[PDB]
Amino acid sequence: GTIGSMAAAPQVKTQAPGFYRMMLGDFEVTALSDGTVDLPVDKLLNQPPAKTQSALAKSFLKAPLETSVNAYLVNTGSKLVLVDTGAAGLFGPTLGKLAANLKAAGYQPEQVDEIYITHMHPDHVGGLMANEQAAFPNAVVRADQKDADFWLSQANLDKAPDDEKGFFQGAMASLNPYVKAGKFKPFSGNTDLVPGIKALASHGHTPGHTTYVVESKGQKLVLLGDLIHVAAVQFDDPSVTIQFDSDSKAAAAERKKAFADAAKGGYLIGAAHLSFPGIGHIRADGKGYRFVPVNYSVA
Amino acid sequence: GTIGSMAAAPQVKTQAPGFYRMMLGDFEVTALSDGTVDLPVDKLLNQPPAKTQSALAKSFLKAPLETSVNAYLVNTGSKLVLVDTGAAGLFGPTLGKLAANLKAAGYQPEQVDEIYITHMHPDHVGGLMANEQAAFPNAVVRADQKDADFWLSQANLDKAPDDEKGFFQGAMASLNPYVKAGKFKPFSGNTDLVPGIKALASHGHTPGHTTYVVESKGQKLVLLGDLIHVAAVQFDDPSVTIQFDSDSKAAAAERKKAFADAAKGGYLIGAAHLSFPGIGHIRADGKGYRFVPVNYSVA
Ligand SMILES: [Mg+2]
Ligand SMILES: [Zn+2]
Ligand SMILES: [Zn+2]
Ligand SMILES: [Zn+2]
Ligand SMILES: [Zn+2]
Repeated sequence: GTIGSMAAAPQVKTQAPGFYRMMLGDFEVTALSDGTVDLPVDKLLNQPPAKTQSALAKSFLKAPLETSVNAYLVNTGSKLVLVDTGAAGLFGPTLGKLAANLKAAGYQPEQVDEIYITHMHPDHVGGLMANEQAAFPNAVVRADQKDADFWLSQANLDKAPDDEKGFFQGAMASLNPYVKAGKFKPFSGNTDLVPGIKALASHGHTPGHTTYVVESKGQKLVLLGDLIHVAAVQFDDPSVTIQFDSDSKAAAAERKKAFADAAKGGYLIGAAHLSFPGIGHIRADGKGYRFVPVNYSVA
Repeated sequence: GTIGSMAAAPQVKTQAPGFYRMMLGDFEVTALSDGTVDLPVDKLLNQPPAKTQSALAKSFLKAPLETSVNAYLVNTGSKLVLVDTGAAGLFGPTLGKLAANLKAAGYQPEQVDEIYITHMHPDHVGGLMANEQAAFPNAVVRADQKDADFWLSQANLDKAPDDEKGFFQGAMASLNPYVKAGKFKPFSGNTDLVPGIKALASHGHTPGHTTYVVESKGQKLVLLGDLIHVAAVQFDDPSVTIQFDSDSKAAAAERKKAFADAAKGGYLIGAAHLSFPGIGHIRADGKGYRFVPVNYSVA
């Protein structure tokens, strides 16, 4: 210890760098942490708090629930693509770790060729911008036209209630460097993006919410964005929606489709708000689903 | 491409540092990865390969199975203690990562006060020695007297079949610096070690296999060593044993007792061969058990 064996070295406390490497056929996937943030999931989920409390207890959890914010880097061998970008400073002092974690993972933001945005919530697009400038100076940003039409519209910002105006302001501030520079390239619905990566519409959580399907050599990873927020509730009961959903009915429907398809297909998913790295399989489990986190692997 | 187009970015491939920080009351726990190693679990498990193949498929796995090798650092404030040490180079080129991961975690070997060994298999004690020297030059090493007297006895080496002689050679070489320097301190069965950490006999896997029970401010973590090897088989069916067990009957009995106790108590377990970081809760699930990995947390 510091003093004989009577006093240990001080506790270091800090977490390991938030990146996780996973091969997927010929492709290299790097899950990137933006950090975590506590969520009042009792208030946010669209069911009685008592039910949320019972469900959290089953999983040895309590509200407020420390919730991951993840993004996913894909190096296809010919392109470097990033799926989502975290919050930068749009959502409190515990997020915005992605820039540091990308560097820790061995890449620089100049190397990113394209960025695919699941949806234009602040915890997905915030990381696009630092000091009025593009954080990724060479990237083309792609998102669904229905999200661009909704979140980048001054009319919508103007009629939004005061506590929602921030989400539009954040989207505009985040996507503007790219739009001005001719590096925002929308798509409409299901779209081939770069070989091995496709946009799959999963509209509901937002109007243009998009899933990204990544596949190489028979190995498939479906990046689901915000089709789930609270694993301890919404695997067992996928019908439970959340206040953050623009269209709760559509959001539930999309989640159920995605879970059913993953169960049937036996492929990996990655989800922005599953515990970091947020990657795993899904199996059916009666009326709900069971998440099977990916086995730890090292090259 | 256009003039001076750069080649596409090569894949980095290297994994993030294998450490995971977790607070346990006043104590800081650092799970340390020694790497992974593939195991032919279809052959090693004491049931027909078909049943193992079926179980693995259910969890989207297949043999050979990439198996984590974990150790656990605990900073109690008055002591820095390390539970197991990985393999160094005793079990191939994919292990022995503990030393680098300890450094990444913010500690040096010379800071470690005591080392508690669950059992003297190579993948638990190899990390004690480098260059015929103590890798941890201030530490007292502790293990069950029954394990010391089994593995560190020349008669048992010389009776062992050729393919098992390595385990005794490795144990002897790993412990020798400490034994020579008077820094190996055995215990016999259930023992208080330092405030907040106790040895709990869990004999079977080896003659002196020991569980370490860590507790602070009502928060308990039970470090189970090798009570489990193949989560995808042995949680659903704790009766299935493995060729690595010295006494398979006792091993199965100890595994069942520990799972039942953890389910009842609702406390955390950490296990050497559960996917890194190997920390979670256990709940009863019909005739077997379900592991609930800890939620990703960042200070
Ligand atoms: Mg289930
Ligand atoms: Zn969202
Ligand atoms: Zn989100
Ligand atoms: Zn063992
Ligand atoms: Zn072992």
